[PDB]
Amino acid sequence: TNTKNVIRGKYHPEFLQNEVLADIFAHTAQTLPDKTALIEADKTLSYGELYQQALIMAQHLALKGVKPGHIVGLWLPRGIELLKAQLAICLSGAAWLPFDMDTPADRIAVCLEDAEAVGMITTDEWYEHLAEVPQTKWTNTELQKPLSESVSLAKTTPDQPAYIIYTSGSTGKPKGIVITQKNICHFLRSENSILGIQEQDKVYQGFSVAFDMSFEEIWLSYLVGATLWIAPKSLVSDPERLCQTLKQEQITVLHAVPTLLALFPEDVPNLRIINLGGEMCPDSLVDRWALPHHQMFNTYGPTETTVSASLELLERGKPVTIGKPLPNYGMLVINSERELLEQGETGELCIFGPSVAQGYLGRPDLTADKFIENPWAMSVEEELLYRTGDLAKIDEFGQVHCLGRA
Ligand SMILES: NCCC[C@H](N)C(=O)O
Repeated sequence: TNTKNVIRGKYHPEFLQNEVLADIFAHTAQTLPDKTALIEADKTLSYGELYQQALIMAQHLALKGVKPGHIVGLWLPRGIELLKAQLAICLSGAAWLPFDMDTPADRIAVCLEDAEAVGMITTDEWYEHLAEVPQTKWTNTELQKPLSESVSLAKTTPDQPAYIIYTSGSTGKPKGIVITQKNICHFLRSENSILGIQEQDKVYQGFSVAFDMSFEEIWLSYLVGATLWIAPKSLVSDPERLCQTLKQEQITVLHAVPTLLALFPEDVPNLRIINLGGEMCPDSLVDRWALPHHQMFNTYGPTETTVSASLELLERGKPVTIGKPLPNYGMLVINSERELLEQGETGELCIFGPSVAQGYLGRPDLTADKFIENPWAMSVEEELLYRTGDLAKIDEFGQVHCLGRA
């Protein structure tokens, strides 16, 4: 028996479906074809047209030899073409390796080499900056040429990678984090069952594809058919102008970090959902923003367990914590020798559930050191603990408390 020292999210086995990312998008495109998916300044793209164009690109990728399981790099400016190329890689059954706008070419080369990628997509302009990159470089423009014959795309499977994250800005040994199709489809359903992004929402898209939170901006939206407002690079660094733009554009969903939100001059009343990740929200910020017409959330979780692992509804005057695990996620605490600690003792925080990553690409050493068997799995989806390296304790209310690094 005995709970108290193992904390589980809500039980929702229906969030585990026999699906891949392409399935989620194709469903949305087929049921809402004329609905606007992407808007970039003045340009609008519907889900139907987005799906058709991404499909042309995926067929070109298949002609050039990319198959489910392959890894394709992605390096384009913020905007519609970037998301289209992401989706193109996805529809081909491959997984994409996203690169931030400011990734130096030599880092790109190092990461493509480490991932054993089959190539990457970039723009015409940026192709030149890639002389040092040995790997095959395809341009979006080239991949959107009219097709001669229909190129039948083979489907990937849940066990295959959906995307590989090389931590953006790392200068040390490349560490590729392999997120599977299963991981990310589960996450999308699990977190949205609480966030509740809906088709009629218009969601700000201000994150670089190299960051976890871009998924909450992008794929949560794809999940229900919401509209994305893609931020230009110029706006990303102007908080007062952003605060104004969100008003004028009637944005209903903001995913952001707390330091950005604190720099907003005034309230943005029309904001239905505010999802703060990356840092624990300060209390002054909650006091200012946890207003009645705002659903304000604080999400926590390492990249190694797909985007987020816990979430909390934050409330004026209630101390900010990391909240409860997302549905089907679980957290427990261990000691130096990988032993389950009693409730209240301080140890390393570990995460389990269907969204634990596959591991670190090509590094069985580190992977086995950080992804350990879960002696206490009450189910096959719980057999793998990820060791965050954070110290934590479970308090007398069944709540997890971070206490820094180990
Ligand atoms: N939903 C955001 C959680 C924190 C994020 N995975 C990060 O690594 O910053």
